[PDB]
Amino acid sequence: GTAEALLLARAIVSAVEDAKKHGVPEDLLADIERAGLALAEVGDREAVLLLVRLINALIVAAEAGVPKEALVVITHAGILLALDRDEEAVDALLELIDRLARAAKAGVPKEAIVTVGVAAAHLLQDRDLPRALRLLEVVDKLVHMKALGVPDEEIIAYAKEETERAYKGE
Amino acid sequence: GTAEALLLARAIVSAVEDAKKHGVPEDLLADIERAGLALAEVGDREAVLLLVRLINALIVAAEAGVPKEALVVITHAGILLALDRDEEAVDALLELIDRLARAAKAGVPKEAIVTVGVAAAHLLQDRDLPRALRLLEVVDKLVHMKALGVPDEEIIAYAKEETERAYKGE
Amino acid sequence: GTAEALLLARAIVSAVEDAKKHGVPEDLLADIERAGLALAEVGDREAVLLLVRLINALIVAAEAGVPKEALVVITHAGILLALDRDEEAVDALLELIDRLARAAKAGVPKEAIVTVGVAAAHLLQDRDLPRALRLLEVVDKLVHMKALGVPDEEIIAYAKEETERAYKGE
Amino acid sequence: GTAEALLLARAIVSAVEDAKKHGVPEDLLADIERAGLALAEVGDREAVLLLVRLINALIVAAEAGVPKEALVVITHAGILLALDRDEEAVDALLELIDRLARAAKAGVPKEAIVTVGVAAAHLLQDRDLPRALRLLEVVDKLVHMKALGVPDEEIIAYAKEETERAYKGE
Amino acid sequence: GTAEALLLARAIVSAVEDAKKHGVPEDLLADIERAGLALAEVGDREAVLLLVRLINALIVAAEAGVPKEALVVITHAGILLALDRDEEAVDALLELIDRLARAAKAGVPKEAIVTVGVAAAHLLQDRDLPRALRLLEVVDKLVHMKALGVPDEEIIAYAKEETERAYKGE
Amino acid sequence: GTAEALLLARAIVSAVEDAKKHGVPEDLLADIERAGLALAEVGDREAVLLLVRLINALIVAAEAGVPKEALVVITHAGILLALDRDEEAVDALLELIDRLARAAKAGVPKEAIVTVGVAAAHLLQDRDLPRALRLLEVVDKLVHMKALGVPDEEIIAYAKEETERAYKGE
Amino acid sequence: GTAEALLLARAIVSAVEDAKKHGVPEDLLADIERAGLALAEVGDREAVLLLVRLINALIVAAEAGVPKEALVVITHAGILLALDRDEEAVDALLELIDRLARAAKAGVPKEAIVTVGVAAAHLLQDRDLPRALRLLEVVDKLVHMKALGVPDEEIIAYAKEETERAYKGE
Amino acid sequence: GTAEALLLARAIVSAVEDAKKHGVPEDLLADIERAGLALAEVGDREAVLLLVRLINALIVAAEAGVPKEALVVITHAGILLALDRDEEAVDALLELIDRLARAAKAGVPKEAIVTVGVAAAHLLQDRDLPRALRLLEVVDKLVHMKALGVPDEEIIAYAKEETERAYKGE
Amino acid sequence: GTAEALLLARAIVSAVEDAKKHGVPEDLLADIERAGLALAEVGDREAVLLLVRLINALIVAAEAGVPKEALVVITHAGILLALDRDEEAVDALLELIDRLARAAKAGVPKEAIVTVGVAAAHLLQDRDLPRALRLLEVVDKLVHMKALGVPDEEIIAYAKEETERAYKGE
Amino acid sequence: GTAEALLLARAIVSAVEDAKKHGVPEDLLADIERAGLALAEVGDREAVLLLVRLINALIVAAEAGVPKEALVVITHAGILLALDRDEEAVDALLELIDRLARAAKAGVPKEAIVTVGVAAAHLLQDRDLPRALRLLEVVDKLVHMKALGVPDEEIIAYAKEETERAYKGE
Amino acid sequence: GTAEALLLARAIVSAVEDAKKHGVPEDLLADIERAGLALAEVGDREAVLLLVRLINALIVAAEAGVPKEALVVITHAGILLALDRDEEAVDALLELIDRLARAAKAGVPKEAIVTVGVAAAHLLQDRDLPRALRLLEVVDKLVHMKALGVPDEEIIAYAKEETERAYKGE
Ligand SMILES: [Zn+2]
Ligand SMILES: [Zn+2]
Ligand SMILES: [Zn+2]
Ligand SMILES: [Zn+2]
Ligand SMILES: [Zn+2]
Ligand SMILES: [Zn+2]
Ligand SMILES: [Zn+2]
Ligand SMILES: [Zn+2]
Ligand SMILES: [Zn+2]
Ligand SMILES: [Zn+2]
Ligand SMILES: [Zn+2]
Ligand SMILES: [Zn+2]
Ligand SMILES: [Zn+2]
Ligand SMILES: [Zn+2]
Ligand SMILES: [Zn+2]
Ligand SMILES: [Zn+2]
Ligand SMILES: [Zn+2]
Ligand SMILES: [Zn+2]
Repeated sequence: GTAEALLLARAIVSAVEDAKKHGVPEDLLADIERAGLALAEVGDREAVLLLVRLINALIVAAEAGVPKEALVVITHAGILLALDRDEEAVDALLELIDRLARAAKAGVPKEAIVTVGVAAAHLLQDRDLPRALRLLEVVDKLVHMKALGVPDEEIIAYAKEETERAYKGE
Repeated sequence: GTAEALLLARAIVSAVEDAKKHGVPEDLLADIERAGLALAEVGDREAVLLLVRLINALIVAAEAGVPKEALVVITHAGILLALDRDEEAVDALLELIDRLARAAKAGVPKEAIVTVGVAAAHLLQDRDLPRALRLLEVVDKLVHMKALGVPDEEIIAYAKEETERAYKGE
Repeated sequence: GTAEALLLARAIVSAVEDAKKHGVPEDLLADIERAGLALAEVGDREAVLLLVRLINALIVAAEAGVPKEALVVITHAGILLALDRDEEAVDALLELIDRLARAAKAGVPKEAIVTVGVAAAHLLQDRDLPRALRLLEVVDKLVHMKALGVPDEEIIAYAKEETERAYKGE
Repeated sequence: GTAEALLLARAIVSAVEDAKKHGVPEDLLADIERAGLALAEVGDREAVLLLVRLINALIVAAEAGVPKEALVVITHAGILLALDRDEEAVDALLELIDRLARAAKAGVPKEAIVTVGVAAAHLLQDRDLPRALRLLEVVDKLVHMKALGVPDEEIIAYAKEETERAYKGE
Repeated sequence: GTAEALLLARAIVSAVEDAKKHGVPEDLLADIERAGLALAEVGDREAVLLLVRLINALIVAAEAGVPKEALVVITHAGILLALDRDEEAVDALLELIDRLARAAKAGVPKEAIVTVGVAAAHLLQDRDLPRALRLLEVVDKLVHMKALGVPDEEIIAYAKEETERAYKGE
Repeated sequence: GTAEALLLARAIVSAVEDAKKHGVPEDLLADIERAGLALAEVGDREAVLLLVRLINALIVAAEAGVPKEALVVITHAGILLALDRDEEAVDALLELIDRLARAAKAGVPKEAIVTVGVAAAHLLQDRDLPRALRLLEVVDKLVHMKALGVPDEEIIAYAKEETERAYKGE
Repeated sequence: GTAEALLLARAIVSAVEDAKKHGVPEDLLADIERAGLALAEVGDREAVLLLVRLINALIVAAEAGVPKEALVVITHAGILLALDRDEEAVDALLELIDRLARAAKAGVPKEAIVTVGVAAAHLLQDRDLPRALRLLEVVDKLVHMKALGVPDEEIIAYAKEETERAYKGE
Repeated sequence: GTAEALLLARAIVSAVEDAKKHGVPEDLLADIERAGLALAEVGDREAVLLLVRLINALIVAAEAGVPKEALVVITHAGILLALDRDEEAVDALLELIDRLARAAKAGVPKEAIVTVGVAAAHLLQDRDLPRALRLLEVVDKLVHMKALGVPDEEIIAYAKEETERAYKGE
Repeated sequence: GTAEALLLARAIVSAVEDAKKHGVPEDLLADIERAGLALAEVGDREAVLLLVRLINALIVAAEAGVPKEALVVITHAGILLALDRDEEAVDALLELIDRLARAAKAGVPKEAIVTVGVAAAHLLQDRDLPRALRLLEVVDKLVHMKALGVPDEEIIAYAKEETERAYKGE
Repeated sequence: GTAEALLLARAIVSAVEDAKKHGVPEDLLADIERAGLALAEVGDREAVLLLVRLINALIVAAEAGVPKEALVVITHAGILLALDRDEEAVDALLELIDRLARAAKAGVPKEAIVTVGVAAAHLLQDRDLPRALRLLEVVDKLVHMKALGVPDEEIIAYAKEETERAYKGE
Repeated sequence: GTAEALLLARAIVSAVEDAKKHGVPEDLLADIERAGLALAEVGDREAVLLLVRLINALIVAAEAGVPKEALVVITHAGILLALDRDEEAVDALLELIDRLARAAKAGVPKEAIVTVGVAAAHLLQDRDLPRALRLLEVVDKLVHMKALGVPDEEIIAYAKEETERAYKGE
């Protein structure tokens, strides 16, 4: 069904153009668009619409102000998870993006956000769900600390310790 | 199988005669007929049926009232794409022809139709699908703008801007 | 595989002989047999079985009493569609044959049947599926008006109006 | 792949030899074997396994005692349906063979079995599924009438009437 | 190898004698036999096979009742096409002979058959395939018109109009 | 390469000697051997292989008990068809030989076999495939009728009627 | 994709070598290996993995001590069913192998196991599922009788009567 | 769809490079990469993603410190089960890897881990789920004994007896 | 291209020398070498590689211990089948050689191997594939009977009866 | 079919003229045109359309501003891969051209683009897909680093290190 | 077409010059170049491109450090297999080359590599795929044994035993 392939390609291109209008970085969009058109040529519906979900999540994150390194790691992990047709891991990634957007809007320092976001996106890309959930809890704790008035240095230190604990396996 | 070659040649000739009875311009039919007979000589079925599809799309476009320049560019691109046995590119071309036919029937100015149709047909001929899809979105936008009551000058200006945006690469 | 080509040729010949025993007109069978033997020479299976399906549908239509003009147009269209290996268009044509057979058995006037059947078969030959579907709706409506007791003159008038609307593009 | 063709040929030959050991008449087996070897030469798997299914159904029918006329008609229809790779029609044919075998075992008179079986096999050969299903219902009714104690003359009359009704189209 | 030349000569002579027994006119067979023996002296296998095909087609045409003027023109065109080893044009010629035989058996008036047959044979002789295919379509239309009950005079007039259209180039 | 010519000649001579040891009549083998050596002198591989296939089919037919007149007609037709390198017509002839061998083994009367076989072989020699396929169906029907217990006189009458229908063109 | 074919071939060869190390008879593995390599040459995944399933089942049966006659019949039936891509019939065969292995380990007499296993494997080869299921119930019943202390002679007699009942059709 | 094949190949290569960065032994990665590229050439999505799952599980096991012998056996079993597209067996394999990783991190002696892991991976490779589940229970029992303070010698002995019981079939 | 002829000649000579080093009898190699060089002179690729396949199969058979008489018959049949470029019959012959090698290695008596092998090679030589496949089944049955412990006299008797049945045509 | 050869030649010439109008360097077009005409002479469709794809990719790359050395290496590799009829390798090459075009548009230093592009094109020419995919990942990483604000010297150093690792084999 | 012959000759020469620059020994390149030019004279595309694949595999093996004796045997076998146009056997040979390259890079002793590689290449030359696949399993086992720390003497002994088993046929 080539008409369905054309419909999926048009969906991907329209989502990419809307995201570009919203202010999403163009390199991430180029990666997602290449993967999406490749998947639309073979009529893979679920993967293409998971990519569209990732694009909308990136729109949210880019509006919030999430740093670019975390966005690059998240985009790569999301492309691989959309290739999986893994809806659960994709939902976990979208929840991570939402938490990082809240953290960035709340004024959490950029270094802590980059640390925890990169670690959690890598853990999600490696199909390691419990550790990713622990890092999600760490992000929520950081947001609450920022709202409580804890200084930035202590927040960065706490993020570093919790991330190194997640990496070490303790 | 020379009988199969004769069958394909008769299919091409019947399609061209029907298109002539419908009012399709004769030079485009001459191009398609020469290419189709050459392909039928070697028993190339898929290319021949792609050419028959292009003939039927030309019937639709000529009935609508699409300008001749766009039809010439479309015919050349369609012959080249039927040579490649490119079903997806041919389907995109047929979708473009349908959109241009709707735009012509709706009263969109001839200058805008020529601009967007020629640009999109050239992009499809160069195997550039994302930019062609963006131009298809431009055609849809022109049709809706005409239905909304936007004056012809603004429609021409918008078509020129978007077409130059796609051509330049922005 | 010449044995497979012989098998397909025998399938075509058996179908044609059974159709002749059933009362299908011989000229339509001659066209189908020539096309089918040409396609069997090159071992084109799908096209040959599509032609066999057309033969069986013609058996049904001839038993019902569908007029010869519509049958000729349908046979030519079906041969051309079997050449394309277009299963969807062939199925739409067979559904059209069935609706025309029901209309003939129900006593719908011959003029209305010829008008709508010729128009729909031509549209199916030209790859115009939405308009063909609208004309199929017209056939069903005519059958219902005949069952309701509407006089023949009104049925002919309604068929003429709807067919002219389909041709004109309204 | 000539090894696959050899495997398919061996499957057909083994099935034919087993059916011959079971008591299936040899002319039907010769027809099926010729068709099967022709299809195995071109590596047509699905058709070959449909022919093997038909051979097993003929084993069942020959063990039950189905008359030879219905078996000849069924074998020809089944070969042609296996050529189409029509799994639905082949399943309807096998279901018909099963009903005829049950009718023969139940003592339904030979004339009724021949009448209904020949009519239903011809209808299945012509891709007329609803009428074939009505005739299958007729076979079931005949079996129940035989089990109820209705004399053979009334069973024959009922079978003749229902078969004439199906053929006439009423 | 002169043994192969003798084999080819015996093939030609056997075909000519069989055609004589079937009722093919003797002057046409004289032309074909002279051409065939000349081509057999130099061991031209393909040309001699094409000539034997032409002889068999003449058997069919003379059995049907095709007029003699068309037969003379067809024979000359067939000899000159066999000289070229033109399998496609020879196949087109044989298809024309078959269509004219169907027309002659169907009762189409002799004048229409002569007009269209002479025109199509001359066009095939001049290597004009598209116009010859248009004239083949005209022959098919004549046969269907005769089957529909159209009077002889109208058939003659329509054949004249279509043939003059083809000759004039319209 | 005359070494290849010697190889082909030795192939022909070995096939002829094996067929002679199998009981094939000698005049047919003389005809085939002369044609085969003439074709091997000029290094015609495909024609020689077709002749070897004809020899092997004659082995089968002579073992079954096919009458001699049919064998003579079949041998002449096969030599002429092998000269044309006609794989499809040669395959049809081998299928006819197989069906006649089955009929002869099944006890079909000699007159019926001679009638249908001579007619079908002549039709295959004249490149008339549809009527030849109809006569193959007739042979199959004769075998089934003999298996069903139909008397010899009725079988002869039916074969006469169907063959005269084939000759007459009905 | 010849790399996939090499992967499938290596899968078959590895399974065969493992089974040989486990003590499966070598002739059965020879049949399975020939079939598997033939199917891997054409990249038939499902058939190859069904053959691997059969190999593992044979490993289980050989470890249990199932007699060789039943194993040969089962291997031939399984090769033919893996050719079918018949997952349901293969599952029934594997469950039969499991029941026969349990019966062999439980001390059921060899004669009864051979009788019921050969009968059920033949019924599964003939695509007769209800009778095969009845024989599977017979195997389970025999295992329970052996565990209950019934003497071997009574077990053999009961198996003989139940198998004869299944074969006869009662 | 060669773009999808390129996407799958890039996914496999990215997973292999990440695993190499994590410390997985290179020979196992070479095996998995070769199999994955072979399966991506034919566009087998599910198998490729099962291989990626195996790679991530190997990352976990290598980080924990599972001995190399069990890892080699597990890699071979995982490649073969991914060729199966057997999601359930792959899930059982991954659960086995997780249990062995926990055992290694808990200080269970290397010999016991090697014994039970090799046995369970072989049983999974032979599609024997219940025995593999029993061996999984054995691994959990060993972890609990190590946490309870049982010395190494009795842990090794218990693993040996339980594995011997699983292999023997008791 | 005589360089290609030289390449083919060197391929034949290398294969023959390797076969001589493996222990294949020299006279069979002389026949194959003469045929191969003659076919290489005329640049016949497919026939030469078919002969190389035959040489390798002879290596396998001579290693196993197949009797010499069957080897002579097989070599002559293979040369004449390679002349025909018959890949299916050559594959059947190679499958027969493999089965005979298995029978010879398993200890099947020499008389049985000679009887069945000579009969099947002669049947393959005469283009009789169904009977050859039945004889292949006979060879497999002999191997299984030898593995089951049946005495040599019974194996010889069974082979004699089945081969006599194959010759007689039953 | 010389008409098909002319059609392919006109396709190549039209593509080359369009590429000149777009600004592609003339020497690369001269190489591609010579290769394409040589392939069109022998009627090699797939190779010619692969060359047309390479021309279009060159249009994209030349518009972006890709350095000429990488373009020369890519053109030579693409010509040899179109000779291969290797759709997968050609698609990998086109993906590499797209990534290099994105890198050139993003401002990545010319030295890094030349280094990585030349290495990856050479690896693709030598049929080393995994290392080419690693280098594609390197190109993506360079683009992201340029978008992040990393200085040009660091980008050049990183590209040199990664390319040296790929070439060395680490 | 001699232009295509020139294109193929240039492809062979370019591949040989690149391989020479990579460090492949010159005598193997001389053999491949002579064979490739001879095949290019006759326009044999598939064989020439199989030879180019063999050259690239030789590049990989020579870079790894595979001994020269194995390389000579592999080159001769590959030239012969490319003459056959045997894509499956060529792919098995290339995968063997890759496994030997991995073994050489991993430090496996030269004696083991030479033994197993020469045996497997000879088996692939003789079209013995199952035994070649067994030896490929042996190569993988050697690589894993080297990675596990087994001393060189035991690796050599195990390789010798497995190769002797394969040669003997056990
Ligand atoms: Zn938006
Ligand atoms: Zn029209
Ligand atoms: Zn819209
Ligand atoms: Zn009918
Ligand atoms: Zn309705
Ligand atoms: Zn049975
Ligand atoms: Zn005649
Ligand atoms: Zn007509
Ligand atoms: Zn013989
Ligand atoms: Zn029959
Ligand atoms: Zn095992
Ligand atoms: Zn990782
Ligand atoms: Zn050897
Ligand atoms: Zn067996
Ligand atoms: Zn352009
Ligand atoms: Zn990226
Ligand atoms: Zn290189
Ligand atoms: Zn391994």
